Amino acid sequence: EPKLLAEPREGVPNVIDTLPAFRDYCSELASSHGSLAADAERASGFRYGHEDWLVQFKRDGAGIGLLDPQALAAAGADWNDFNRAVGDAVWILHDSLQDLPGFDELGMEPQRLFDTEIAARLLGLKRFGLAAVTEHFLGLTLAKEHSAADWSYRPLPRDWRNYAALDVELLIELETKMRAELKRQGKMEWAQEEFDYALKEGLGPRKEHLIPWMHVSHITEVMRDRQALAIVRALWTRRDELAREYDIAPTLLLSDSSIIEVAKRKPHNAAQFRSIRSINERVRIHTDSEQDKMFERYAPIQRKIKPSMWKNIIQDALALPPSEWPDSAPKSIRVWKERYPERLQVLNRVRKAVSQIAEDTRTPVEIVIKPQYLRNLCWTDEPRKRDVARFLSEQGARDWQVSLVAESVSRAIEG
Ligand code: NA
Ligand code: NA
Repeated sequence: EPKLLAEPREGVPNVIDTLPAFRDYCSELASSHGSLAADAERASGFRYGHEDWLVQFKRDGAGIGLLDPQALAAAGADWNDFNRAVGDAVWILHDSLQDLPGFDELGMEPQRLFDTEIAARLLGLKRFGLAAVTEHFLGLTLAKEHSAADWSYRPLPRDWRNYAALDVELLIELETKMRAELKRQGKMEWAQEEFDYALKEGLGPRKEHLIPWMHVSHITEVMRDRQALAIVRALWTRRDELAREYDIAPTLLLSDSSIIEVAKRKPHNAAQFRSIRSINERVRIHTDSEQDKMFERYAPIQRKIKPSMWKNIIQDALALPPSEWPDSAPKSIRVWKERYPERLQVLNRVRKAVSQIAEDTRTPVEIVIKPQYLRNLCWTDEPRKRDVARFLSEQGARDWQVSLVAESVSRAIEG
């Protein structure tokens, strides 16, 4: 019988956006005990990247702090005061890989971690979002209503502040119940190793894929044509510069459809450019929601970038010498099956061995060990010459994963 928690017990907090209010909250954090419940909000889909537009904390006695990073930077707040106030306290985060890069970028230094998402997965929780996890362990429902908000909106509305507060409101109580359960399932040291690793990986700049410009939707329709790819490259790059400069989501400045369209058509002049309508008109987000007015706020920034700016870029791309145009295991089992059936036979023996361990320990198979590490291991015509335990370790698997898995995997490979 879950109960809806509509507001925090202490009420909806005011935003901390002045230097005195920051120094006050830091003092209260210094005066408090136990773990630090943490979270962050970002204006994804609206602003450029993954800059935090809100930062949320709770500590027993200090209560909930909703901290405005941009206002506090302008007020000249020192985030090192925060670190000194908190010390080596445990940070509780749900999916810590999301918020640790942003915390690191503000200059915060979490020294210990409890990841409630990581813990839920190890425990075998099949739906592991915050709301599903707190209902499972605390019998309390959070109505997650303002998840896709533009967190750059000032002043922050009371409902949004309430959402942001509710996201740190139950994390210390979550940790307590989930530690007790991990210990009883005998997974507490597995948990700890996964926290250690997440803090190592997350606290630092976030992962960007190998070649960013290649991630334009429908790019495959243009991959045979290297001059089109030079156009896609050039357009993506300039769009990325201007999106960062003007602090706006890149696809609000120029759609992927427009990029692919002009890469196909290759307009050589101004009249040829004007015939392509999409690149001459402002991007319009239509979702038939209250969100439409929220995107429409960015129209004056969108209008600041003119069609002519893309026209110049297409010219540059088309003036490139042809010799300057651009061109571990496959994740797709189809590729394995079609091209390397003998390697796949070995992999399938490995996969069923890892699945068996998943069952016997009641841990999701992808959590037991990262599926890609097993694929990389079997991506060879000499699988019996693998030092399984060492290879898996060098891949980035944790000691507990190697100790649980490697011998049985070695046996499966041998047959
Ligand atoms: Na988050
Ligand atoms: Na959140």
